[PDB]
Amino acid sequence: MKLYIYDHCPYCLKARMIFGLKNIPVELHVLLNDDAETPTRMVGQKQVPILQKDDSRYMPESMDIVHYVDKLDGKPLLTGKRSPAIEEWLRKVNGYANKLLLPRFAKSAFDEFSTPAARKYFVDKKEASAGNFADLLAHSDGLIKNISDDLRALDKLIVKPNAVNGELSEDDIQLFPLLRNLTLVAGINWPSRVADYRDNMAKQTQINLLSSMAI
Repeated sequence: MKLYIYDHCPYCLKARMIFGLKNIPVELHVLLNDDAETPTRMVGQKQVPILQKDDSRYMPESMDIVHYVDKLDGKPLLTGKRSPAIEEWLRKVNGYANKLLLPRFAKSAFDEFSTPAARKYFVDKKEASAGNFADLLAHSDGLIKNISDDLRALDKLIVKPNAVNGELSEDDIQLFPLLRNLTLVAGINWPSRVADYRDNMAKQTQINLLSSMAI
């Protein structure tokens, strides 16, 4: 099995997560962010993650891949309960997280950005207006207080450091990619349980954190 991804994309992280949790090997292939042609040839549009099955066919869409992989060994892991407090917490922070992450993605050493034209494609898609990313970067200190404050509320909701509700659930798939990527944001005050969950779930999922390149 081969998984075509961008390293930064949270939807690709969800698919990566389920392989790591089930200790199922997968060959990661990172696509240049301006590569429309390869994904279009595989599944029609320019979208990732793409999973090449062992029958060599291609499947898109991240939650479809998570469910398909969870069944491969007949022992689905995502059986835990969901939590309304976690979905409201995600609903709020997703409204502004990208103001911290996108301008930092654009600047960071991700394989999908490793040619000038690939990095610039991302910026051309995602930057509202010329130099807006620098204005967002200039306002990082208000944003870093907000995420720090919201992480303190999340600190109260983490039941176990290895599963946010106490048993591995789809909330883990929705929450960890966000916390993975937020470790690219230098300055965050990480509360203790969030930090334990962040580090534990990264060890379980076999996904790296970004602390060494945080900005």
